[PDB]
Amino acid sequence: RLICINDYEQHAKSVLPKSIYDYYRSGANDEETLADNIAAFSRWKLYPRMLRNVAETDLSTSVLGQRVSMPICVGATAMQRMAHVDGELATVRACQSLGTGMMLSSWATSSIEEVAEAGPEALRWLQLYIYKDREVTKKLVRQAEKMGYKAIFVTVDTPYLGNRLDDVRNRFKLPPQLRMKNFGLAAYVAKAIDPSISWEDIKWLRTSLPIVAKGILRGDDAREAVKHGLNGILVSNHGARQLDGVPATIDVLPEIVEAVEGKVEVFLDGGVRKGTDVLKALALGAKAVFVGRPIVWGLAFQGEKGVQDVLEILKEEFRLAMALSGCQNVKVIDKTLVR
Ligand SMILES: Cc1cc2nc3c(=O)[nH]c(=O)nc-3n(C[C@H](O)[C@H](O)[C@H](O)COP(=O)(O)O)c2cc1C
Repeated sequence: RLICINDYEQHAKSVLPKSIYDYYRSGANDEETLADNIAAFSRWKLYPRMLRNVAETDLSTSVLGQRVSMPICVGATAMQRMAHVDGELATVRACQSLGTGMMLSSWATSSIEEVAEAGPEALRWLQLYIYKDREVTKKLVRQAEKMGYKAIFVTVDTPYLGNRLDDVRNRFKLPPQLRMKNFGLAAYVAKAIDPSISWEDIKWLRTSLPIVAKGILRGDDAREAVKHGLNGILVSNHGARQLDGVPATIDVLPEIVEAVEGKVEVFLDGGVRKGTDVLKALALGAKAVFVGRPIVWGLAFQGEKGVQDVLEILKEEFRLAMALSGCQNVKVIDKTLVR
């Protein structure tokens, strides 16, 4: 049945309620960046090397000094219990099985402690939104710290929610038996999230956990994050759900890698569906990629097992792409592989 990520999305459309599928699928406004996140990867062509000996392809790498089994990690996607009853518990168990990391949404349908309990041995990080209530915000960080999360991904591209048209048409809401368990979405954001935050707030947040700035699209902003003692950059346009008409993340990734001059790790999300997508981002300088929507589609198919399958498909696609490209490990993936 389901042999590639696209298949999982098709299945999901077939089993999910419309307002839920649309919430997860949608981009902002006319969805130009949504389409481009995908299309851009196709414009970067691969130049494989032959005869390199690829008999035992090692996908292992590290993320902020924590080993992972592959440079493909789960990105924050809110409210996963809308997709499968088990939601984030399923996701973290799948990550534990695979040996990769999970970035937990601040707006998760399961709490920080809950997810830690379901995936003790999993590498886990907290995506943080800066709430107008800074005591709320601080408590989220302190609970992450206590419950063994290894980094904070602070989202910096959402002072307001992007305008996702289908959510407006559908009057998007949580299903009744569900809540954001650590405590319509546009209005939520307007009420709860602080549109005033600045670089001064980044200074405030600089916990001893590593901090990654999530949502950077400009080299000058990347340099500023370095200057503020952050420990990484997640090149992200928020799944094309915030400002429409920004470039594809794979197209802005070279500027940002350049700008940071190797001082922090650079990650990418947005449009990763295939193992060659992973290869291209590593070639251009990313240490690892995050996948958002594919994980929700995995949940929609079969909860933990579905997410494990989506990650295993990506792992195998990436292995094959590495092998056919002449790469026996992630350290040998270089910029001559792409043009
Ligand atoms: C349904 C959905 C929910 C998301 N929820 C969050 C969130 O709660 N916090 C956050 O920082 N980013 C969130 N994102 C953005 C993702 O972390 C990520 O940047 C995006 O999904 C990556 O693109 P992809 O879906 O093409 O893989 C969400 C994205 C989607 C599609």
